[PDB]
Order: sequence, then C-alpha cells, then structure tokens
Amino acid sequence: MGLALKKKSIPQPTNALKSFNWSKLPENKLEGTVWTEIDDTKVFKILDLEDLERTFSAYQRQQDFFVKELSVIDGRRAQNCNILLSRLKLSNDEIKRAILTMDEQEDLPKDMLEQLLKFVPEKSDIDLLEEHKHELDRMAKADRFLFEMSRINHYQQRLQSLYFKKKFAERVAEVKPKVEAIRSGSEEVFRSGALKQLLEVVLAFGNYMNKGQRGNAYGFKISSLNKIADTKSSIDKNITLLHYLITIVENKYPSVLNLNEELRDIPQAAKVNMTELDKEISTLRSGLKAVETELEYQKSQPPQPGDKFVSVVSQFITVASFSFSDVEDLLAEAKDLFTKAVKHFGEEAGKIQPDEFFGIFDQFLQAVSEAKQENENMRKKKEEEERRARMEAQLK
Amino acid sequence: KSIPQPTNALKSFNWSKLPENKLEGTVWTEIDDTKVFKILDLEDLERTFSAYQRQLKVKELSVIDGRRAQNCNILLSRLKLSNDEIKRAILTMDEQEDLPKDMLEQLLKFVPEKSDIDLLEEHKHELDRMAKADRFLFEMSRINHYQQRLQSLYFKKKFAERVAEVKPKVEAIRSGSEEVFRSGALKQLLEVVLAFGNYMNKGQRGNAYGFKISSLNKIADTKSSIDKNITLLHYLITIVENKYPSVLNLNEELRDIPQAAKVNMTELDKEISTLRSGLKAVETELEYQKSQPPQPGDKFVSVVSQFITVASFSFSDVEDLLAEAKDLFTKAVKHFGEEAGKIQPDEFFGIFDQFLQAVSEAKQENENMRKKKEEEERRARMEAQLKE
Repeated sequence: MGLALKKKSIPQPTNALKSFNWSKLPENKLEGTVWTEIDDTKVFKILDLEDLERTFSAYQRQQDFFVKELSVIDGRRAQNCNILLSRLKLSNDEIKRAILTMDEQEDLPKDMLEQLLKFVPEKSDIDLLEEHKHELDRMAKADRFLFEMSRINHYQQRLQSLYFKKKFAERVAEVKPKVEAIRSGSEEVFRSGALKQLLEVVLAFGNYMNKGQRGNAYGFKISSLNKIADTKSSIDKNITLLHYLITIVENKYPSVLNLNEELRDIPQAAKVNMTELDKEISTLRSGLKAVETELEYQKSQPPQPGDKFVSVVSQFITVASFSFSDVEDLLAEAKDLFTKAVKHFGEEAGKIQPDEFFGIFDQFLQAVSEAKQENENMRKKKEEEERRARMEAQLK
Repeated sequence: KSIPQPTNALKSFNWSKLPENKLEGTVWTEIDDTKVFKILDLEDLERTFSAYQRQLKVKELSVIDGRRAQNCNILLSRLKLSNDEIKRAILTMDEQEDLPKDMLEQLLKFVPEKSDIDLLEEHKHELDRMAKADRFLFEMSRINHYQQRLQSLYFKKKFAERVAEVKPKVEAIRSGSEEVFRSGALKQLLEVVLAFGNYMNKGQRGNAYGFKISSLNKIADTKSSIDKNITLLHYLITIVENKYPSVLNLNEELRDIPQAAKVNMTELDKEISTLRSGLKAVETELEYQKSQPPQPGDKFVSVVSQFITVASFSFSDVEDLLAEAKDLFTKAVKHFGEEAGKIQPDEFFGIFDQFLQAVSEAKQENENMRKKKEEEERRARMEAQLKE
C-alpha cells in the first residue's frame, strides 16, 4: 500500500522456473535503506529473459535418486529432504496417516520426528507449490513431500505436539531427580550435626591459630573448608591441618564420624546446574502450553476420519498437565529450600548455584575422605615401625 | 569472648572471615568455639603447628599457608631478583627493565593482603631467617601502595600493545561500514539479484522491493535445470559481467570486509574498558602519590605524570575513533535492513565475506568449464574426423 511502492511493469515467465529462496524485506522496513535506490525494473530492460527461462526450468530430466520432472524447491533444502526421506522409509500417505493418528502404529521414532520438524513446508513453499496441484504427478520427491504435508491441517503443530508427547516421560524423568537432589541436598546440609560440630572445632582452630587481628572470628565462608589442608604441620610437611582436625575430631567428637551419611545426597546435587535445569523446565512448560493451545484449536474443528488428535491429545494433556503441575510444585519447594540453606551458611542471596554451593562441600567431603585414609596409612606405618623398635631393642 | 591465645607463634590457617553483621540467622548463631577450647589439648596443637620449623641448626619462621608459600617460591624462582632488587624496580617503575611483563602479571597475583601484613608484623624483629615466601610478602608489604605501584607498572608496560591491537579493529569497522555503504558494485549486484528473484519464484513469493542481505548466501542453492553444477550464482556472475562490468570492481570496493568480519564488537568493548578503567586507576594512584612527601628512588610521580599525559592522549584518540566507527556501523546496518542493534560486525560483515568467497570460487569454477567447453568445441574435431 502507498504511492511510494508504485512498482509496475512485471514481466513474468511464460513457463515455470526454479525458485530462488530469499527472505523478502517488508515494504515498511524498506525506508531509508539501499532498496530506496534500487529498481529491478532497470534490469529487465537488459536481461535476456528467454535465456534465463531455459537455463532454470522448473521441469528437468529425471534427477536420479540420492519424461520430465518438476522441481521448484532449491537444491539445498531439496537434498536434505531426500536424505531425510531415505532414512525415514515411509510413503507420504503413511506419514500423513501417522501424524493424523499421533502415530498409533509407532512408525515415527523420536529421532525422525525431530528431523521432520526441521523440514516443514513454510508459507513460501505452499504458495510456490500451489501453481502445480494439477501435476503433483511426477513432481520431484522432495517437492511432492512438502506439498503433501502442507495439505495437512496445522501440520506444524500436529508434529510438534506428537514429538513433545513422545518426549515427555524422559524429560520429566530427567528433571525430578535433579530437583530432588537439590531438595535433599539443601536439607541435609541444613541439619547435619556432624557438619555443624565440624565447623565449631575448625573455628576454634582458626581462632587459636592465626591470632592477632586475624582471629576473633564468629564464622567463615564455607569455602574456607577447602583451605584447611593448605596449612601444613611443622613436624611433618605431609600431615596437613585437615589430617589433624580429623584425628582430634574423631577422638573428642565421635558423632562427626556420621558426616558422609548425613550428607549422602551432596555428591548427586553438586552436579545439578540450576540454569540448565530451569531450561528443561521451560521447555516442558512452554511445550505444554503449545499442546493445549493446539488441542483447543483442534477441538473447534469438525471431526474427520483418521484425525485422532483431540482424542489422543486430550488424554495426554490430562495425564501430562497433572504430572507437570507436580514437577513445578517440587521445583519451587527445592529452590525455596536452597536459598534457605544458602543464607544458612553465609553465602550471598542469589549469587551461588547448587553445583558450586554443594560443590564446596562435595570437594571437602573428598578432601576429608582421602586424608582420613592417609591417616590410617600413617597409623599403620607407625605401628609396624614400633613393633620393630620393641623387638629390635628386645633382641639386642 | 574468652580468648585463650597461644604462648608461641603458630602456622596461620587462611580462612575467609565472615563479618559479624552478615552472621545473623546462620549456623554460626548456634556455634560457639568456646565449647571447644574446654577440651582442646592446646599444648599439643602448638607443638604440631609451630611458626618455627626446621628446613642440627636454627629453625625457620613460616606463617603463610603451604599453598600460597609454594606458589610464591615458584614465582620467585623464575623471577631471580633479591627482594631489594624488586623493591627498587617497582620504586623506579622498572628503570633497569628487570621486570618483564609476564612476571609483572604473576607478581600481581601474589600481593601481600592485609591479613598477611598483620600476621607477619608480629615478627618484624626476626625477618632474619624467616622463610623465603614469608620474607617476600613482608618485604613488599613495607612498600607504600605496592599493589597500585605494581598495577600501574603493568598497565604502563602493557599500553602500546593494547592500544595497538585495538585501533585496527575499530578502523576495520570504520572502513568496513563505509565500504559497504558506498559500493556501487554491491548496489548494482543487489539490483540484478532482485530482478532474478522477481522473475524466478513468481506468484505471491515475488513483487519484492528488497531482501535480507543473508539471501546472498542462498543464491547458489538454486540449481540449474541444464546442469546441477551450474548454480544460480554462477549464472548471476556470468551475465552480470557482460551487462554490468562495473560490478567487476566488487572485491576492490569491499577490500576491508574480510578484515572486519573478524572483529567481535563484544570483546572489542572489553579491551576498550580495561584501557579506560586501568587508566582511571593509574591517574588515581598518581594523584595520591603526588600528595605524598618526595623520596630518594621513588620515581613514580615523575615517570607516571609523564606517562599519563602521553597515554591519556593516545587514548582520548581511541575513544573518538571508536565512537565514529560504532556510529557508521549502526548506519551501515540500517542501510541494509538489519534490525537496530541486533547484529554485530563479525556477523554483519560475515555475511558479505561469505558472499565474496562464494563469488570468487564460482567465478573460478566458471572459467574452468569456460575452458573445458572450449577444448571440446575444438577437440571433438581431432576425433570426429580422424574416424573417417
């Protein structure tokens, strides 16, 4: 609309040609751009149109597998589509039937649907392929497919829903343990006595130790935990403060022994990445909304033979919508308990994620584990060294 | 608050204390180290973690934690300078060029933090036989504004490099932006492409007045009918040359494009900031050091007053060219229909660079068949008659 775009002389091809496949610029977005100085009209007064037409005919010789043939779609898309079709091994008819039955015969695997979703007939294609409904007869395999599917109502959404349906158990399954691992982790850390008593003794150490103005501390960043081994003994450069804390704590604070047990879910919580997790959550949320929307639309259409969408989907959403309402419940719970634990140990508001937060304790729990072992080794090497001393003396 | 304090010095721990305020409603509310001291064999602990350590003969004094101490040893090993030498170097902004910029960078990672000075002061009497690492930190700590004097030195030694690898990137954008905007070879190439499309994919898929530049890299996707090897790009080239020769001058008027499709405006902006802030800090330390009584060997104000004038000049410039380059970019971006600030140079000019390739390699393939067909129009002769 508007006098500006007063284009005019459109010399168009007497016969069908192959298509270009550009991305047109809307009339509106055209102001103050190069296109204000470009007029394709000027070119036509010089172009050898007849040449062009025979050079890029829509009809061509039997472009053999991966007597004229009609091919409009560009070679790029055309090829990837044929590669897809070949792995798929289903006639257009079978495919159509499958997406209209939400694949009751289970002919469309998850990996394929994902692929199908990559080559859906866009607005442009339908328009370009319309001028040939009369001869879909011998119409390039690729070209034929895009049309056949484009003739299915809401094919895009029909697919996306079928894919989402197929990939819902998995997605929900892989999210529950993650959210639980944070729930469980947040709690354990919050109520472990072994951990609490551990910190108490460490604080004493640090206060008696680095005296001066470096002490008189009432608490320290949990990370400090992983710097305890940094302090080396003066008797033996291998006996680290952590080794010490461990030996004395075991002999004056036996309850601490149950540290790993009251922190059993720490490791499988140090791996959970809140960011990533939030994604998987949205994928499921938005995905659901899409399905519901498509279900509603579908419900407002007259029934049909073989179109078991509404049937199948209404059943899905029921089950799905419930199970997810659940995931989202536990999630908020878990996230709630996390920030609680976070603040509980001095860490700033929402500035640390579980993989790191729990990372901190997970690393310490290792450090502790291997030092506790290094400690036994020295306890044995010291005992054998003492049975020698005894007998070596006894003998002489 | 009952503070049982050690009779003798011990190794430090090196935790990260938590301020009293940020302690409410935390586990610390239920923890009292007092309860611990009532059962702790303090005598034992002291002996096990004495500041004085062997390493028969006098012992050594080491407070700094084993990890930090090692790191320092390592550094000092590669550095090979007496504490007196370094002291002197950073006091004279490295007059004798004894501090390479890669050491300066390492030195900056191990600067005496306050916790250290405080914990080391208790030993100023006996820095004599005081573990290497420990001696270093104390020694350096005794230099006024060490960390800043250091940081300034680094920044200074690393200013030409930085501004050097910055200027070209901005000019590459400045130039890139203008070249694209002015190329008549590009303007005319675009026009023809337009007509091709309008003629080609007819219907409602045409009557276009423009297209996304990116479309350029999709021309070759339209395959010929005669031969699946002759792509629409090849053809576009063939006929463009013989009806619009000015277009031959494309690579010529887009000379700066490949050397601009590389610039990442993001990263660029960081380099620019590290320069601005770092400069800010040197200026600040200057003013401070200027309000301090002079001293023999303290050539900071001297060396830096000089630097900043020179530097603040070389930069004020950078600042200006950048703004100019950013400006012309946004303009160029708008000129080709791209969305406001949703496209960066690496990608914007990427589009064109990709095109220029595809074009240069098609024009080539173009000549190959242009000769293989000439040979066959002459070589079907040496065989379509020698069979008579």
